[PDB]
Amino acid sequence: TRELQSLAAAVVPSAQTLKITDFSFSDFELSDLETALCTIRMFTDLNLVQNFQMKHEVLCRWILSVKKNYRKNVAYHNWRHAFNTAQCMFAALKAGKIQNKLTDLEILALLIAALSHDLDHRGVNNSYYCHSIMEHHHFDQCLMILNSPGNQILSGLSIEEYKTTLKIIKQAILATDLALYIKRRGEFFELIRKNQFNLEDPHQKELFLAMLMTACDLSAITKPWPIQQRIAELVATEFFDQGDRERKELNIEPTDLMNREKKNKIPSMQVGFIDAICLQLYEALTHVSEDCFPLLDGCRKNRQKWQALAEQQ
Ligand SMILES: CCCc1nn(C)c2c(=O)[nH]c(-c3cc(S(=O)(=O)N4CCN(C)CC4)ccc3OCC)nc12
Ligand SMILES: [Mg+2]
Ligand SMILES: [Zn+2]
Repeated sequence: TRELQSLAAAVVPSAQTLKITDFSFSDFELSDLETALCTIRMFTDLNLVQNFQMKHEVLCRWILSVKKNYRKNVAYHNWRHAFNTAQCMFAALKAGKIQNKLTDLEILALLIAALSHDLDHRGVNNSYYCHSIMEHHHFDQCLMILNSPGNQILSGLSIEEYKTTLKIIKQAILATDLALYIKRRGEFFELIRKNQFNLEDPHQKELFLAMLMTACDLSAITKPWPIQQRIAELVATEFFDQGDRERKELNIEPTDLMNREKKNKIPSMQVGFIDAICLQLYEALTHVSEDCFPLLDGCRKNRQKWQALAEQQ
């Protein structure tokens, strides 16, 4: 296609130029093309392109097939969110110094997962066990693209590597199910507290990758105020949209979280979301690597902003 040709023939700026190394990065002013290029730089600077012999044109096609499988009519869960999640993973890996703590395969799997964790999301969200029905679909969507002719970016891996990578990609994507996050963080938080976290432990490694995925998945809550407020409104829109739709089809009354009115409650709930789900996670991550402080730091500053709004409301 023409789009593919443009992407595969364009020059890929340096990560520095793209500014994708900093946690404060923002996509809002970038074109789709620019996000695809950033994505290429991501796979490139993580040495995934050469270490795994990815064919440029195939990588390009795969990036487009993934972007393509996201629905733009969905307010928040679209390509951009997937892209920002991967941008954060890249940032955390580089600026957060998390890269030296993982293997190339773990890294390859995480990048792919971040980009694919919400594939074909329809805008139907949950609340807080649902058995990760949605994430299973996202994975199925990810595998499908990874196997489609011309998009096989994983060809080049041995059979054992492919098997390993696939297993990790699946756990990564399923880990983006908040219910599983809540189900597992307790143990993760205990270790960090008792000061006995050990990445050398296979189980503790998996646990970490899961916490990492959810951390990147929620990265918006850590971005600078202007960006956070903007994305927050996208989240709200999708929820309200779901509340209205859910009431249209089924005669169901939306919980305040999904009801369009009571929108003056977002500051209050954003503070609640941050307290109950984000802060502990980003703080704990800082104990793994102090270079991830910006994430924690950005989360706190947002809680102050939302708190001001709630009182002032
Ligand atoms: C599926 C989306 C998960 C998510 N990602 N991000 C970045 C956010 C976010 O910023 N806010 C919320 C969010 C969460 C709750 S909540 O369910 O968690 N809420 C707070 C805590 N408890 C006490 C109940 C209500 C209420 C409102 C929200 O956003 C309005 C824009 N979810 C996500
Ligand atoms: Mg999801
Ligand atoms: Zn997500």
